[PDB]
Amino acid sequence: PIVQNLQGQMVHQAISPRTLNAWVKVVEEKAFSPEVIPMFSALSEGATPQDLNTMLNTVGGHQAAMQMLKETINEEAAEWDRLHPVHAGPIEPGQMREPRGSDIAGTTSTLQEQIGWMTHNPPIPVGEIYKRWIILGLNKIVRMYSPTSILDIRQGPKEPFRDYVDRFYKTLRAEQASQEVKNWMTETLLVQNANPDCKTILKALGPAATLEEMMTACQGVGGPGHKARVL
Amino acid sequence: PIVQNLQGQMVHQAISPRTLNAWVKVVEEKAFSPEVIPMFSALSEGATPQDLNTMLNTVGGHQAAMQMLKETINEEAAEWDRLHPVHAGPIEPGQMREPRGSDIAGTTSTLQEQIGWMTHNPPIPVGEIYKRWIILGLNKIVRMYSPTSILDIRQGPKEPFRDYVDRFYKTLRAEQASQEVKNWMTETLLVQNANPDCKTILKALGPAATLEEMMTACQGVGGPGHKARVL
Amino acid sequence: PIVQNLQGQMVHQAISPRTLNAWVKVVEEKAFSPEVIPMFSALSEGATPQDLNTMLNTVGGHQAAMQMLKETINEEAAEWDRLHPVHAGPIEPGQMREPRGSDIAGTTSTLQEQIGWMTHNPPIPVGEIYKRWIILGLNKIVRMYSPTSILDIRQGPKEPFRDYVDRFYKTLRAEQASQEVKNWMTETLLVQNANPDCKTILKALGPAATLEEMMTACQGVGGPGHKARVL
Amino acid sequence: PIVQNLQGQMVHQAISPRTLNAWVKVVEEKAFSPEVIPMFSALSEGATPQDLNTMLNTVGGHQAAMQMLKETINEEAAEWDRLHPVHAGPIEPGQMREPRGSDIAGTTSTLQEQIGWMTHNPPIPVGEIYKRWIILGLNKIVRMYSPTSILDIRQGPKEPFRDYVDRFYKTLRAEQASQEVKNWMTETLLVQNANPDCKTILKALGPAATLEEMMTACQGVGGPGHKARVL
Amino acid sequence: PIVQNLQGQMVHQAISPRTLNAWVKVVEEKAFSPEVIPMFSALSEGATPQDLNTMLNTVGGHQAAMQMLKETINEEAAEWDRLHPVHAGPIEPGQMREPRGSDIAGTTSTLQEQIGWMTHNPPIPVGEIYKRWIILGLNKIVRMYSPTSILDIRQGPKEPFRDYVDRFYKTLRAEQASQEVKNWMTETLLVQNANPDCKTILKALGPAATLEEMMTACQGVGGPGHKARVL
Repeated sequence: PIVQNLQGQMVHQAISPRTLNAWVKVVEEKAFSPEVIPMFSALSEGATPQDLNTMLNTVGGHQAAMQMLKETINEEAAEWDRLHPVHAGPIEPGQMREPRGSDIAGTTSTLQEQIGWMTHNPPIPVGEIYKRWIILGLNKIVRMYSPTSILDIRQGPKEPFRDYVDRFYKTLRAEQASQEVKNWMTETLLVQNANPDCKTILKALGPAATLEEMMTACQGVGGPGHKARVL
Repeated sequence: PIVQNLQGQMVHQAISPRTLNAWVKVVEEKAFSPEVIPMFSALSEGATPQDLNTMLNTVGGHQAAMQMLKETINEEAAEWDRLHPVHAGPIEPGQMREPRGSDIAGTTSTLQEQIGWMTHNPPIPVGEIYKRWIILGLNKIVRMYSPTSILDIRQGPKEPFRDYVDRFYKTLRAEQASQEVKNWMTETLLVQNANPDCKTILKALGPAATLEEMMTACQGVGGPGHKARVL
Repeated sequence: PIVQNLQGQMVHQAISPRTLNAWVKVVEEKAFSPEVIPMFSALSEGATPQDLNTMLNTVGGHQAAMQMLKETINEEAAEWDRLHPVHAGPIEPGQMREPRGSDIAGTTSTLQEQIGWMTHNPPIPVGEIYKRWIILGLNKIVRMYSPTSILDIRQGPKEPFRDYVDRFYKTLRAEQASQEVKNWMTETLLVQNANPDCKTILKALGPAATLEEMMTACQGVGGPGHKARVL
Repeated sequence: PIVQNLQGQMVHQAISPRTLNAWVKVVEEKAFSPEVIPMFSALSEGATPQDLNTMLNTVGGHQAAMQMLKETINEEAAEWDRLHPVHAGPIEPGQMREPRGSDIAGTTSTLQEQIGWMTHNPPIPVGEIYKRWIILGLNKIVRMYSPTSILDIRQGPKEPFRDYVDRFYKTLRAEQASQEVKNWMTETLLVQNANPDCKTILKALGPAATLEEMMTACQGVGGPGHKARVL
Repeated sequence: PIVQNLQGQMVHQAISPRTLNAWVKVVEEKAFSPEVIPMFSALSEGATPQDLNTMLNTVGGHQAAMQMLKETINEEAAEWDRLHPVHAGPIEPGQMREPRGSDIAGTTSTLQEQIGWMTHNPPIPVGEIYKRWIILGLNKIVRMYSPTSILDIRQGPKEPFRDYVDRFYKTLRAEQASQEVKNWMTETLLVQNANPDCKTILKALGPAATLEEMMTACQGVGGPGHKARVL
């Protein structure tokens, strides 16, 4: 990575053996899940592609999911060269040569070169871009690794509505639905697979049930006894 | 985060796992509550928009109240852009722009503009501006998940007033109410309702008693004496 | 009506048979209702008082209503003169004299006067100004036939709100009420006619609140709500 | 409307009464259907903010719905100006007329101002920016509730297999859906009376298989419905 | 449309509603046999993506068949952007950006871009390429909504040799197969599926008898001549 210490210029130095040991531990414990992913961003700060390959190469678990992540990388990069032209003139004074997708995976680029792009001013953000495409590569596994579908959701026989709204959102964390499909899921599919008596309170909102309306709903008399007031 | 420097002007440093684990720890003990608003604020020191979102993202549970934080973010970001008009034309050499709704919420947050707003003079804490909205939203989570009114304080038929007062004071943390308003509560309610051995202690204290004197009030009243032990 | 030339002098052209023919499809079908007027105003795009008199001449229908309309047009002319202090004022050599009401109506004036005023620098818009007296004359003859007005409208007992909001707006189209009176209706009779859940929010937020907040109300269930849990 | 595009200098004209009659005919029969947006888009080609305001002026049905489209216009013209620069002050680089939201709704602009903007080369797309908010006002009228959701569509045994599908695709004309929701319905509700031998065929085709491929399938298996033949 | 394309005269006219209606009538009655594609070609003379986009969306009915055609043209845009080389090194640009798959189908391209591909010298063929993607969509519809297959066309034991042919040809018009395959079906398969007395008559005619005589040949089936045939 790239680091600042007590120096005058940025220091290019390798990833820590401590940070790779912490990395494999979360992967042994947790596989790939949506909690893994901001764990991932925080240890890949100021990454070169060489630091990212080192994380990918240290993993010895999940061998089949990892080959699907490299097929996803090959695809985002392949989209990267089509969407942003790679024909150019000659390289002007002051400037460095320009990344294309195999440069962003670091397959064509070398280490001194990759570092040299990200210490340039404004930086050319070769690790940042490659990090984003591997979060997408994570997202594809994390989606398959989930223990249940979003479409099979329904409320526990005595589950509070609040805790089911919560659970439904938690299963919805890595889920790549559009804003209107996410709203139809919340206002239809969630409600429709609810308790009948909470469904009937919620019925009387009409069109456009909010999150603030959902939370405040179903607070009635009867049912379960209250928790004591001196705890 | 962005972190003060011995040998220069401010510098970036990556968000540690230890900081991650310590936020998620108080969530496991006591979740969204009055307690966890200064704990998240104690850990917010030097964080950017991205580190603060990284902090929210690493959390497994607690996700419908997080949906109401996202909802709350959505409310304030529209308000700040509605409040503050856009400048026409371009910003002068070595000056920085206004913080926009999308930048304080983190969607348009990039490091070099983060570092621009921290090397300006006065420096601009774009992370405190974001933090204020997140602890603004944690207040609303507390109100949404509240059982009933703050002025419902219960007591048992032989209690010596000490936990009863603490329970009042704990109950009132949801409010911002004056310390003189609380004392007045104590005169009008807590002293009034006291069990009669403790009530006899309280009555001879004087009606214009100070908060110090009320700490030594009912100390040793009733019970199987003292089961507490010196440490 | 007038046709713009970018290579030389303006062209003024008689009223077209297809303009008059489309006029006849409207006038003898929509007759004593407000539905003539916004289309008439559309046919009157870029019109001279002569063209408009020619569209009047093309109507053979409703002679005693058309005489009633002519009386309003005469009286509207008569009143343009009384809003004007100086009749036949001094004005520099080669421009167009200021128009009186009868000149605007087109019976003391020539076409070259009437195009003459329109094409002036600044424009004197006698075409639009006549049209405005005409459309006041059309609303009155709606209103002599059908005395239905914003103040008569009351909605049925099983009818919840949304049918009445249509009812108001369709009526308001040829309305004759004066500005203070129209405000009194929106603060008085709209609030009283409103059904209860909308009615409460109308008494709180006012009619200067958005129509949406009103239109989201009344889909709920009568009374103030079943009681929340016994704490 | 502004006419003469790609024929030198652009110049103004009047809105055609048979463009208006088709627009009125579109309101009478297809207001609640997404057919309105393309029709209005094309009918309003070349049309000024005033011609767009006349389009609204002309029409008489569904006023509560339509006034909520004016709330939509009021709200968007405010929302536009907090995204953009605004021409503010008497100063030299700020004093000039530039198109802020009220100009684009044509409330403070005259028609001549709007022609000037729109007859520029490249034009300044004032009637288009306003038209996008007319389209949102309509999209919100379309997006009003419709009896029959995609779950209120399932196979029955007395028709071709194809016509039940064809209805599912009518339902999803204004209703929003994911590919996973659509794939769930060929596991759930659109395969209810599907043949034993054919369910495997349909399932073997799976998520990847096209609509072509699903609606060709089953010529060997099952009764008359599967081969597209009447009961 | 933009018309007068061939001689570079490029004049813009917005679409009539009579041509959109003309289109839904073509979809509604002329799309299950290949008369839709020449009527469409003429109707799409000078059509821009905006124009063709407007026509696809205003069909309203015919949803499954539309969906199959959408999926067809969405497959063409994937293919288009897969097809092209990624060009690198020196390129001299010239006027007008590379239109991608989505640009071609109007979805990432504005009418003002569309006016660029049309105004270019030679005009760049984006509306032309999109119109024949739609004809790929309409070919699979002729196929899908076919009543019979060419092999199962057989002479009726009460049908004329001329009627048998007339139906065998028109089937053959709408069979998808390549031009030699259809030469083979004219030359061999036609003669194959004719009833024996007619096949026996055919031998007897040989090369000797001309094509007109065949139209009058094998009579006395269905009853006397050919017209009084039993139904």
